[PDB]
Amino acid sequence: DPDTAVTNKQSFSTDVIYQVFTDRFLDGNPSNNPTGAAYDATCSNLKLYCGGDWQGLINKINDNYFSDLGVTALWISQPVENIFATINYSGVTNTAYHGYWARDFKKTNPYFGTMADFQNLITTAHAKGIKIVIDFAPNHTSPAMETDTSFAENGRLYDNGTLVGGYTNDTNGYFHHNGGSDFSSLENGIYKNLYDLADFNHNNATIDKYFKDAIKLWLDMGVDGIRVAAVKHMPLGWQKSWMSSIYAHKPVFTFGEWFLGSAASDADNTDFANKSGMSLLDFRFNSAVRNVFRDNTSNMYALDSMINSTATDYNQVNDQVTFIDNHDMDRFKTSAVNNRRLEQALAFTLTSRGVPAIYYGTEQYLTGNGDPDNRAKMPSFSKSTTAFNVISKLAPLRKSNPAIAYGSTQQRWINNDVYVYERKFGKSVAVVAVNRNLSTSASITGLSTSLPTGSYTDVLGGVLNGNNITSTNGSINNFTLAAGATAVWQYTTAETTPTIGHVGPVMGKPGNVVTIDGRGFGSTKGTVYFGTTAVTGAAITSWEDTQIKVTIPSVAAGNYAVKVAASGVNSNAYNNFTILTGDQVTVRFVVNNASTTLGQNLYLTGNVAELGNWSTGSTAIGPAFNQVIHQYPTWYYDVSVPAGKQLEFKFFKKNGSTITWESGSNHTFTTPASGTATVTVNWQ
Ligand SMILES: [Ca+2]
Ligand SMILES: [Ca+2]
Repeated sequence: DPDTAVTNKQSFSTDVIYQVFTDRFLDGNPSNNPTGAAYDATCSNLKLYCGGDWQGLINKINDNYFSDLGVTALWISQPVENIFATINYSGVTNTAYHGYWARDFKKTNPYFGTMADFQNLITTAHAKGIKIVIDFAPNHTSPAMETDTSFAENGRLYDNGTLVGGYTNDTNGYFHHNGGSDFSSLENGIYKNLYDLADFNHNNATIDKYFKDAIKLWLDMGVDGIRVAAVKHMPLGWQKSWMSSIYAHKPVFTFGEWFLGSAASDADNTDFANKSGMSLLDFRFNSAVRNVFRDNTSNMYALDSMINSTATDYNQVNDQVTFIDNHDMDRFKTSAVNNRRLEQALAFTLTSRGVPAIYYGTEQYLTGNGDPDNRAKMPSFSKSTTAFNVISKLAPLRKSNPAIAYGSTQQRWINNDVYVYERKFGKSVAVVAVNRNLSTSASITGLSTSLPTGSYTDVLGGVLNGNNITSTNGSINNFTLAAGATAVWQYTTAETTPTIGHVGPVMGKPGNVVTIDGRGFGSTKGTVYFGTTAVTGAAITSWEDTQIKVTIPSVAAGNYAVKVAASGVNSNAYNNFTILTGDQVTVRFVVNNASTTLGQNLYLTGNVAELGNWSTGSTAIGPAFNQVIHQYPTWYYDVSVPAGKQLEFKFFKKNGSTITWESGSNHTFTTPASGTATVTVNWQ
């Protein structure tokens, strides 16, 4: 199938995700609405259920609302059965409308519909090329007071009808009982209750196994992408393991939510995105967008920097999901913020790198500062807004022009209020000029692009005051960029040499199937490369110009670079493909008597890639924790590592470049062939 097809569950770079709070869109079925004080017909009260369900989405899918808007994927709230109880938080009754307070991940939220309904939604969506992405928060259950069982549903977790256990009298240790996260450390956040949310203990095998089984179900059903919530509050090791489990079943595009409140880098966030096997929601791109266009707190340079700084940190910057607003913040539009700016931030998002998402209601210029005001009911389904217009023109570009989909970004012109940047992938190009100034226009002179000689038209038709240019070998001729103007000029052509635009997913073990997207691969099956290893014949499950489905060859676990060769002509390399050793399990390492100096730390490293193949580098595990689950001088760390394999490992303290290893013999362990396990040792 072409890389653009809805069939491509491994890549959403060519897509436009429409993020929707199911309950707040369209109540297609009233029969499934909550009874009593959990329900609000007018939806005037947002802490309540308004009625929204899957039929309603089915509906807007059939009358082409989404197809006229050009969004190629729907991101809906978590489908799993939530707590039925109502919770008043000091005078105010709250409901699980958001879908965050789960109790059973193997049943569907009846207020959203049935299993048939869901399967009925998955069908209608693919029928029209709309992918379905869902939320899945494996971090916790519902709010739970341990002293008090009469509060909510005491976080009780079921398993397709059968109850596993609640927060109180949790003899087996499913949840964590460390109190709440005061948010001072990464550890404090991971291992402790988020607010009052019942924290799971993924080290517990039944919980480990449960989630593997649960996601497997939803994937088996048709989901194309999964959005993991609260990833900053669950161990990386456990998630990376959860991931390898998913990629072994039906590899789908997964991303997570690690909150950042600025365009500024955060190692932890970078690291995560890079070592977890999943991507993130580009909160730095979002901030950049907003200071510039919404808040007027930064200028175009700040935007250009964020563009570059992010490309350096993230390994696959194209997988980071972008946005202008979302359920975690004030609606972009406000009385002080004007439309052209909203439309400008859209145009920017829609044409920039990564996977873009649009919070439902944006096209309608919905406003609503804070929670749940940023979760207001869907106000209209008109296709007349200027916002609506801009999306329909700019979104299909992601499917038609691969410079948008997989291309690099480089600035041709810039100044405080003006920005002209260029996307390019192979021979294809796209140029976007932006002028945020609402009162003055700009005389752009000397602009150079890589647009072949021609007379170039504004893809937007001047809706956003775009003009027409003329290129003379890159050389664009002196032109005015009107006030609040924005124009998009592109250039597509056929690719002749193979050129990789994507590899999906980018981590797995030998035996898995990965998707290579690009252009020019040709039709006659060629050969793939994982480093120096040539994959050929029946290993290449599929082959065609824009996509190749290949099998991860049985090579040595490590970081590799994928190269493809269509007619002897090798393409470029998609660096950083992580090849595992095989199936993963999660092992909690505990070392005692590890006394560090001020500013010193402990890392893990062993004889397998998962542990860094004896390195003290970035590839080593750590720094280890020492506060919640175990305290200093006892350190601990959960790590994803090959199952049923004899491991050798040794701890080491680093404090400068100066490393200090454990003495004596390497510690050994034979990992479980499945699930999770603990392994305690003493600092030698
Ligand atoms: Ca309903
Ligand atoms: Ca947690």
